[PDB]
Amino acid sequence: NDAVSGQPSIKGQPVLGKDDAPVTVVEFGDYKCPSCKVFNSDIFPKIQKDFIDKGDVKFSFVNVMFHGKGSRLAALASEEVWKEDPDSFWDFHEKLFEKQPDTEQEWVTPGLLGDLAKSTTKIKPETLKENLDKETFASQVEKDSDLNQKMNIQATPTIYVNDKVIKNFADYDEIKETIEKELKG
Ligand SMILES: [Ca+2]
Repeated sequence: NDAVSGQPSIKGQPVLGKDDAPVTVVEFGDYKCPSCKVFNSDIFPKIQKDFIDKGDVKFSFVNVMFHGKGSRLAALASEEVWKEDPDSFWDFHEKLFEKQPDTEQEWVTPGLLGDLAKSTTKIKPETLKENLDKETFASQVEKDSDLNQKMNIQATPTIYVNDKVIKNFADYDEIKETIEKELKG
């Protein structure tokens, strides 16, 4: 009972990289996932430099709800940024992972998310914060949830390289080699 092999649809999802990048890397992640915090700092910048910058890979992120209410809030704020300020999306995304503490208990508040919006985006904190309260972008969260279930996501982050499921997100060798194999044929 693992993640299913197959190309996940990135239709309607946040993307970074050239439109015609031949390889799509998809992260199924969670803003409260400590491994996703590690992927963001340790692995993602290498994917950027080695592949995204040169147009080989486009990267996408799909929300997964494994850590309770804080995961939902963070997902909702994330969905709004992509919709309302796409060009700023990745600065907000990375700064949220960087704001994740190394402690267990809840930390995701509307106030924190609004403050990240303020510093990284065109979006007004009170606009976020109003939308979070009303759960305006719930449908985008449920869209991702449907996709997580279709792909049978068991743990975060789960990385896809085209139709290939990466066994270890923190093994950059596996990730680089799989991107390069996909790039060949
Ligand atoms: Ca999404």
